[PDB]
This record gives sequence, structure tokens and C-alpha cells, in this order.
Amino acid sequence: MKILVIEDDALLLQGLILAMQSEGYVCDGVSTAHEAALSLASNHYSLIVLDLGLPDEDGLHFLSRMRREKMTQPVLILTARDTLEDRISGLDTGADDYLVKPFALEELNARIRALLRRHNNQGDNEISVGNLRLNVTRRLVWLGETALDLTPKEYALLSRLMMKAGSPVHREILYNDIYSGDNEPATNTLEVHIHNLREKIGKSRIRTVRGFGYMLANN
Amino acid sequence: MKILVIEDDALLLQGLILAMQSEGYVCDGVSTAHEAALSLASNHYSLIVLDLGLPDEDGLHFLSRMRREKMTQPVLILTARDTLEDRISGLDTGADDYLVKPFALEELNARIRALLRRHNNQGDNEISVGNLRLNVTRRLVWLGETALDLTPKEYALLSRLMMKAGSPVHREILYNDIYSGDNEPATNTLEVHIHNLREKIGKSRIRTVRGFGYMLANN
DNA sequence: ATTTCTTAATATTATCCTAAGCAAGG
DNA sequence: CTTGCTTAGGATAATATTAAGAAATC
Ligand code: BEF
Ligand code: BEF
Ligand SMILES: [Mg+2]
Ligand SMILES: [Mg+2]
Repeated sequence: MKILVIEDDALLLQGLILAMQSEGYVCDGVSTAHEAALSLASNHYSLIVLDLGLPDEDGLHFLSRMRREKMTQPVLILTARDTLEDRISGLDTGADDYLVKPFALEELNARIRALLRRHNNQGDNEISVGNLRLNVTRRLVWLGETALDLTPKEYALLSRLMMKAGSPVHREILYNDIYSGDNEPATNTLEVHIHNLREKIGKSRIRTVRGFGYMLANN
Repeated sequence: MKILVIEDDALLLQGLILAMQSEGYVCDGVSTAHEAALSLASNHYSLIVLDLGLPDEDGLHFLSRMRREKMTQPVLILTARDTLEDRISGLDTGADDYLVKPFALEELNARIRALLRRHNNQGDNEISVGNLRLNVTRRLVWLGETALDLTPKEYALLSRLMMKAGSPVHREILYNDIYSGDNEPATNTLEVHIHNLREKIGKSRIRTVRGFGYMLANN
């Protein structure tokens, strides 16, 4: 990923850039709030490091702005201010960790590591075949791109046939996918709800499997 | 927004629990790894807090199993084991922060407030859906120009609804979000309380999704 | 001494099922 | 001639809506 580092001390700033590289992050770094602003506006950064002791504009105000400016990225603070209130206020200004100087480098490498692992998979499990985009995580389906009203039975069938889409699903799989245990119905609802899915205005992407079951369209 | 607090020092444990409540979270404190684990199975937690010094099993061991079983929950260790080898080893295991004992409950409130600012929504408050301004730190919701008089459960429910806004939030979520452990109510609590949020002007901004929980709408 | 929560007992649907006839697969 | 399709008022289980008397909370 791409880290940006921010340090008023030059010897330090280089030491960091180089360290962040030893670990293998593509890394830029700067000694000015202004330049930090220009580089943020320039590139994409997965993580920021900071100092509150910036010479041009105070770091806290820069963070205040950065998120006020609706740039939301993880921001680690690495600072000389170990005052309790400083930890507090920083952490409350949108700062996702606070590391006091003097510090050990392997710690900073770990805190950054953890911050990034959390940042890393925010990914939503998704399945889209055709117009349909099924969101396993959001429980949102889209005949692309529009809302799909789905009763729980409808959604269960759609996602079972979406997950297996294109290779015919056997009838018993779909039946059980709907009513658990004592809930088992006597007649003709598999067909009723398959009918309803087909009636979504999405033009029958279900092909009927003659022997047993039903299948979904592919391309 | 219901925390689990895991500790084996009694006095401290009750204190933490009562403190977490004191901020407006809801909490289940436990004394050990098995209790913790079973408590993971049953309920749904916004954040957990961990101790390594448990008599049961070592907090880390549990964190390895937890996070290896793909429990994506944000952990925050807090322990009496301060060595740098300890914190790096803890973080890599791993936890989304670590804080050493002793400490000010205020640093803990700050790091947690932050950690959740990260997890649930991205970056910073305020989450704003439609005209509603929801500020995580200030505990206040605003409808357009004005504010709302929101009961605690009202604020928490609307909070979890705006966090996930645009997506239907399952019932069990809002439930576990409101009620801590022993305080689980037996009747109608959801629908009534939601009926009150709804009756607070802005209806209908909450779509009931049958078979599921309730969704918020931004368009 | 207000304010906020929980309990029922209520009233209102949304979603599933009831078959029973009509389409075809084969 | 067996297997899937379509048709709805009508049963079911889910949420809505109350109003009052518990708890909290001041
Ligand atoms: F002066 Be900075 F906080 F390192
Ligand atoms: F005793 Be525990 F590790 F704080
Ligand atoms: Mg400085
Ligand atoms: Mg301990």
C-alpha cells in the first residue's frame, strides 16, 4: 500500500520513509502541512503518519481539516506530546492510534500493520450474474440498477441459485433451502415462489430443470 | 454498540463494566475465556476488550482462535503485561490496539471511541443521512435545522440504523445492540421503540423488512 | 416527579399456502 | 400422463399500534 509520512525533523522523516520501505510499503514523506496537503490531493494513501509539532500549521488542525475536508483514511499520530489530554484529544480528532515519541520502530511497524489489516478487507461478499447484483453482506439485490423487493423465501432461493448459478440446482436443495424442519409444506409453493421470482420483471432468467429443480441464466 | 469486557480481576471488572455503561454503551463483563467464548456465540458485539492474564486460558490463545475462526470483531487488549515483546506479539496476533495497565479510564474511553469511529462508519462523525446529523461523540441527533429529544434506546437504535443506512439491519443486531446480558426483555420491545423513533418526525424513513430487521433510506 | 421502558392485548398486513385447472415436456 | 405454471381469496405468522402501570431518573 501507499503510506504518507509527516515530520518536521528531517533526520527523523528520512529514517521513517526508509523504514516504511524496509517493510515494503510504497512511501512518500514531507515536512510541511502545505506540502502534505498537496501530496494528499495528488496521490492515494492507505495510511498517514503524523506529528503535532509541524512548523507551518499545527498537526491537530491539519487533521481537524483533513477529515473536515472529508478525507477519511487511517491516521497514526507519532508525537512528542505525551500529555494525557494530547493522547485523548488526538484520538478524538479522528486519529486511529497515538504513539508517543520516544518510541521503538518495531512497535510502530506493528501498530501500522494492525491498522492496515483492519483497513484492508472491508470488502463485501458479492455475486452478480446478469443485471442482477446480489449482495450477500448488505442483503440488497439489484436488477441493474434498481431495487428488488424480496420476501425471505424469495431472497433465499435467489441467493442459493445465484451462488450455484448456471449449473442446475437439484430440487431437494432448494426445498430445504426454504423450510427448516417441522415447517415443511405439503403442496406447490416451490413452483409458486419460483413463479414469483420469474415475475420480478427480470424476464425469467430461471430455466426450468425438467427432471428435478431449477437453474439460473449465465450470459 | 454493546461491548464485551473480559477480565479476571474482580474489582476492576465490575468497575470497567460500570464505566462502559457510564459512557452509554451496553456491556457484558465476563471473568474468563470459556465465558467469553460462549458469550461470543450467543450475542453480537460492536467491540470486545481483552486481558491476557486470565486463569482459564491465555487471552492471546483465545484471540488466535477467535480471529482464526474468522471472527472479524475489533479487539482491544488491555493488559498488565507491558514488555515491548508483549505488545508487538499481541498486536500481530492480533488486536486492533493494545493499552497497558495501569491507565486512565479516559484513555480507554478515547481509544475505544476512536476504534469504533473506525469500524462501524468510516473516518469521522457526523454520519449524515438525508437531513439527519448524527454525532457519535456528542450523543446527539439532529433532524434538519433542529435537534431531537431522543431517549437512550432511541438514540442507540437510530445510531445503528444510520451506521448501516441504506442497508437493512437484522433484528438480532438492534436487539443485542440495546440489551445487555441479564437485561434481555421478553416482549414487543423492538417494534414499540422503533414505532417511537418513527413517530419522532421523519416518518417514514424506516422501512420494515419482514423476516429481517429494519432499514433506513437516504434517497 | 418527570421521563423513559416494558407489558399485553390490539389491530393491520406481507408473505405463504391452499388447489385446481391449464401447458407442455417427453 | 407426468411434471411444471399460473391463478388468488384466505390461513399464518410478523410487525403495528395502542394505553397503562413499572422502573428508572431527577
Ligand atoms: F515535535 Be514533534 F511532536 F516530534
Ligand atoms: F492480569 Be491481566 F494480564 F491484566
Ligand atoms: Mg515536530
Ligand atoms: Mg488478569
